[PDB]
Amino acid sequence: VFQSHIGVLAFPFGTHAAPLLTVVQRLATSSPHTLFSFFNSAVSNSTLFGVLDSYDNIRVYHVWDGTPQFTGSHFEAVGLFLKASPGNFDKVIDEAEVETGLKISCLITDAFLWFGYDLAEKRGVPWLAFWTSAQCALSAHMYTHEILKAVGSNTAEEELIQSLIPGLEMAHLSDLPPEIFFDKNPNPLAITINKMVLKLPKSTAVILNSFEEIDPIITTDLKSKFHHFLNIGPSILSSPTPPPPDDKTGCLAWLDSQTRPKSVVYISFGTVITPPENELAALSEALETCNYPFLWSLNDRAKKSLPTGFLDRTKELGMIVPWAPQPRVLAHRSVGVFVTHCGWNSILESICSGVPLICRPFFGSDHKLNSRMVEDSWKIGVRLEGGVLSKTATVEALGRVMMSEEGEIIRENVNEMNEKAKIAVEPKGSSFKNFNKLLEIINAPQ
Ligand SMILES: O=c1ccn([C@@H]2O[C@H](COP(=O)(O)OP(=O)(O)O[C@H]3O[C@H](CO)[C@@H](O)[C@H](O)[C@H]3O)[C@@H](O)[C@H]2O)c(=O)[nH]1
Repeated sequence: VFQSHIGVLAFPFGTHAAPLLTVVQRLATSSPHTLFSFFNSAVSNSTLFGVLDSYDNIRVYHVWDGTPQFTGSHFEAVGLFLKASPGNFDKVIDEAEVETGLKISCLITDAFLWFGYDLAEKRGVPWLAFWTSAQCALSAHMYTHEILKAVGSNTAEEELIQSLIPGLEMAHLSDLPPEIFFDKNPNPLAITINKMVLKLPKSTAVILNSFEEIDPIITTDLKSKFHHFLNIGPSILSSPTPPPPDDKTGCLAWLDSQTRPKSVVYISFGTVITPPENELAALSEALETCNYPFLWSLNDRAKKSLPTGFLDRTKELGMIVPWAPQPRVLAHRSVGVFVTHCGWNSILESICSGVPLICRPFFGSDHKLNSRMVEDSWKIGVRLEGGVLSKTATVEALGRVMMSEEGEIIRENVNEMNEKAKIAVEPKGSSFKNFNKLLEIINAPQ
């Protein structure tokens, strides 16, 4: 017998849908008189959907992704999806209400889906926005109007941000998400993100898979901008997953064979980016030179293009796989450092295991800002000389993290940040309390 019905609208691209589903599952676990309907593309849903994931109170729906009836590009697909919005979702929300017999009482959406505000307003329900990155990235976007008003789109560098954005004084204009400055015939995603900024102050709550204590001053600032600003993470600590009885990748058996704690260099650039094959070569040379053991998530093509005899010579030193069980890898006692593209989920996984970072961010999104925070605010890792994996830059970064006095300070900082994350999700912790507040908002008087 359900009393409340929460509609949840995902953004079906990048690493957006999974973190939102995780929050839905956490809320569903605690909300047995509340029904949750999750709306996403059929293609995304087929990647996301065992005993702990079969909820009596979660229904899954597909919405039209806007493609004709993929042959075109990821870029193309995102534009068609946004062109079909919000009518694609509106039609399916009706179906969920008819099938369940319960009108929606609340709408949670990815924060990118600005039109969640319009759908919630039309239905006379609260809109809750789930931001899929850290507070620092959200703050950068929220100051878009003030940034553009101060310096325009086309002295400002290292003066404006330190005067304007609480807690981002260490960031440069060139660290900020580039979509802030894309206002000439903006692409559909830039349009969507700038409409998000305009709507978010009319959210009933903004929800983050972060913890307040990673950036107290930014958190306090954003609490002043939003009705409710609710850091509820890290989800991976609040809500662990039982260890799978096996690991078909071989990674964990290989890490178990390592004889030195904190010795292994784990390398991943995410699900999409591959560095250019001359940068992969430079990294391969640094690994052979430094003789740290390594575990590298790299696609089989890129691997086949590494330098002649590198794979044969390093057979007994490193393991290269097309996919790693990354959270399980980072939790392994043998891992000493993570060479990352500075995606938020990767950084947060690293914090949650006390693994320091070597940062190689690529263009777009919040990766460059995250790299700045890692080196100059959080102080849980280092960036590279020239922002590339040159052999000299890579040997230098590995030395700074693995065998310097600066390295010992970085490891105390990442251990302290791990402790703050754990405290946040335990009873009386900031994230624990914020998640109870979120339950009060969604489940209403009861
Ligand atoms: O072999 C691998 C490689 C990656 N991962 C996982 O893949 C995810 C990668 O996510 P993330 O580190 O956040 O990278 P991006 O998806 O590039 O992240 C950017 O884009 C996301 C939306 O697409 C935003 O939510 C992020 O904040 C933003 O930083 C993580 O959970 C990793 O554990 C694996 O499990 N195995």
